[PDB]
Amino acid sequence: MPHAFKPGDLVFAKMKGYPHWPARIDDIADGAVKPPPNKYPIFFFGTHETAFLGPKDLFPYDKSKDKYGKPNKRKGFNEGLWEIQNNPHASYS
Repeated sequence: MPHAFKPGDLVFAKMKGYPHWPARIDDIADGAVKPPPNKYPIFFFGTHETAFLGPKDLFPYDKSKDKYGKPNKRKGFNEGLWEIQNNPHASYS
């Protein structure tokens, strides 16, 4: 059975106006700004952007890759697909 989301989990993350996007749940670094309650820090592959999202916007990667893991015209998306598949846990600092 599923657990709660934890840092390291790979997802497709949905934001208004964007396709479901390859992403991961990030750790909060010591001394770094925490997310609001019930939100997780989402790191977006390819763009390397962070946003704060709740579970309704987070789709587990394995279950969803067949639907959402296809090339997309949007800036950074295809890079993002490579990242999530090839080195999802690397530093992209």
